[PDB]
Amino acid sequence: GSSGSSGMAESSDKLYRVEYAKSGRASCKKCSESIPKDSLRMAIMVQSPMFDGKVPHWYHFSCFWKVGHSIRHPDVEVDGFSELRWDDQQKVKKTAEAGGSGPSSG
Ligand SMILES: [Zn+2]
Repeated sequence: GSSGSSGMAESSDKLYRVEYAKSGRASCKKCSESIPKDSLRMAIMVQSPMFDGKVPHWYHFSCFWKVGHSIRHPDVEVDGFSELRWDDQQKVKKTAEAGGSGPSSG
């Protein structure tokens, strides 16, 4: 029964938000695992039927792509991107273009 503290201002209500995990609590809705701390993870804003509202869905660097969430310009569409370092920025780009980790099985 947390109390909570209001007072959050956001200029860009970006749907996605990528940032280095803060703790190992955030769960994943793709592999049903516990996202590791200090790991590159993404977020998705979806409307929950039970929460009758929008909730931040965290998805592993790959999981996010597994579901099938392609991104053309993750530099503006996806938040944090700009915050991320040069390396990461480029990495995310290479992936986004591919549109998937690689189901290459067998
Ligand atoms: Zn996952």
